[PDB]
Amino acid sequence: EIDLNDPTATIVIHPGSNSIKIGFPKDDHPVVVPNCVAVPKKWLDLENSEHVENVCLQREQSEEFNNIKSEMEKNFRERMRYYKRKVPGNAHEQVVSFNENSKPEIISEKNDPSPIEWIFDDSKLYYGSDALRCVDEKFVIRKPFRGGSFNVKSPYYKSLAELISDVTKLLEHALNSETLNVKPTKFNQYKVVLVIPDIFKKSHVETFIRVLLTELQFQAVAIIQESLATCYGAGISTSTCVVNIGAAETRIACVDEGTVLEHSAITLDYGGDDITRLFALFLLQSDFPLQDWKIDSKHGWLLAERLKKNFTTFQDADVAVQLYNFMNRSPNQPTEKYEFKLFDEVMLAPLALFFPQIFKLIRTSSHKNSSLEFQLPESRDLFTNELNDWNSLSQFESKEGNLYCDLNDDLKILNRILDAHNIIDQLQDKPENYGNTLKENFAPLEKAIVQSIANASITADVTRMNSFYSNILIVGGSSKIPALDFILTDRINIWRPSLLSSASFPQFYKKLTKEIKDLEGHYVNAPDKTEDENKQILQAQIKEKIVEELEEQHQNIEHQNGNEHIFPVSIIPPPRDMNPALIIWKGASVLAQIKLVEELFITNSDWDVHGSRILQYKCIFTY
Ligand SMILES: Nc1ncnc2c1ncn2[C@@H]1O[C@H](COP(=O)(O)OP(=O)(O)O)[C@@H](O)[C@H]1O
Repeated sequence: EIDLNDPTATIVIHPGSNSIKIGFPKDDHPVVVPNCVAVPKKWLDLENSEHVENVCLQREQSEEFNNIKSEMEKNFRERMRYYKRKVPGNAHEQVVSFNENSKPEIISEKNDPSPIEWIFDDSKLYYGSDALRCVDEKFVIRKPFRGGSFNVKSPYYKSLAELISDVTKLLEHALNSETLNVKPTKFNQYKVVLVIPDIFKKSHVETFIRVLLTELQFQAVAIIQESLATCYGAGISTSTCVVNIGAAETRIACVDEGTVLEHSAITLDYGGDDITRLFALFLLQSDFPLQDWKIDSKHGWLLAERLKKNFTTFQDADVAVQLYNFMNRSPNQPTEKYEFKLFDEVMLAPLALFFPQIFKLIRTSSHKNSSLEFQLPESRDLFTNELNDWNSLSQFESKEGNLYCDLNDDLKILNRILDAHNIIDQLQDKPENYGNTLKENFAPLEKAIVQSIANASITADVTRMNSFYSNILIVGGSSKIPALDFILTDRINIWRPSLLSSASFPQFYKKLTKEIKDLEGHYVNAPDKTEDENKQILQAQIKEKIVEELEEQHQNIEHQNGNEHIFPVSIIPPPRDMNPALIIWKGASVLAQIKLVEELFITNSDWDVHGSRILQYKCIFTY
């Protein structure tokens, strides 16, 4: 019952597309609960909405895709050369696929599971790991969450009601488990710290808080953004830049002195799933023993995910023509073992993180539910009536393909950088249906980080650029690819422009901003011409000059009569044998355990009196 602030009575929850992490803050680990709900096929209208898409794929692809994969193969040839080895390659034996029926002795292939005890009873819904053994000739699988936000676009819900009912039944499931054994009636004994994305939907967060308090009936809820948690999870003191690669999205933000820098936040619309898709496509393309591979099927997906989870690498020293194998488990058959060979497919796949247009090509365009999305309108200011979610400059820029990393000359980069505060201004109160609603962000990871970094400095405290370039956390379940930190460093260094490489840029940019201020400022009398309307351009052309004057000055200043100071690229993975997927929960559970949380719990009464308004007063970030 009673509402003290004590870590015993707290539950930490970090939702996401793949799985919901959940447990008490003192737990060495959280329970990781798959983000699924399996629904009997007969309980749903399945005609008009249609797309019985759980049964179809494509080995042959477009020209544009073959081009890109060709380009990807050359990139691979080159790296390989630049260190190691090449061969006769693709020439094969899987063209003659030989299958070996196993007895019911399936020893473990990886992680925590072994042979599959399936579920045929289609008279109830099933949750989590249980939904995963739900044979999909009787069940459909829907997923309440899309990475910390609510999965609005799914076709298998018809209203927020449905969506929330199984959000609450998924959590209850989670909360009822061997290791944390919590029934709904005892829920009101517990506070929750909830992790939320860096660019959250205010309507979603608010809804979620409203449910945790008012339906599930928890004591009090505190919220934190992913990036900040991932810092408490590790070391929070510095200014750091978090890259977070999960299944659906990859998320990048910089954090400095306790706040997530808004204009650094990027959400790339690709992640581990896309790799899993690309990789299976790639094997199919190298004549893989299973040729009709129903991938958007629950059963085939689970295979594509297992292989890639086993086999993808960025480790050039381990790339060889080699002998792998897998067991294709049986909805209604005998377990069948196959044996296949592999060469480059293990790297081409993850390399698509740098050629993400390929990912767009191999998946269908979003098909969101307007009858659902209607019910969850985007939060607006109760006064002005304007979209009032956090709105990132970097996200806007990257989505639109306006990356400094794609700019050649030092002037245009500097002119845009000198322009930012205007573009962020035009952003916050534009005729702003502008800056695409529907568009997905497919910027390549390396160029994205650079943006995130560049904008986080110039829009806050420029001097921290060094700190940022030498604390890039790579976190998140999909980041467990080996040698990711290696290839990534290689690439930023290829791609980060020289102007944004000079360790003395900030000090320079800090000078240029001053001498530009000394033109609007220490000339507060109408410019030298007696009569003017355009004469702000004679000081706009003097701006343009002082730009080039210092821009040049700094380049002559750059020979330095010798050695050069230049930002590092320190990408830091967690140690081998720690789970990057779980840093975030860990961080949230660190918060849950200190003096701070106390000031940050929105209690029930809090909520009833004020509504979403308290987030203005009780919140670790400026709501
Ligand atoms: N060993 C591995 N190699 C590559 N990717 C992996 C490995 N293990 C897990 N993954 C992927 O990590 C991701 C973890 O997702 P999660 O961390 O929840 O992201 P989100 O925040 O969108 O849920 C999944 O896409 C999973 O496929």
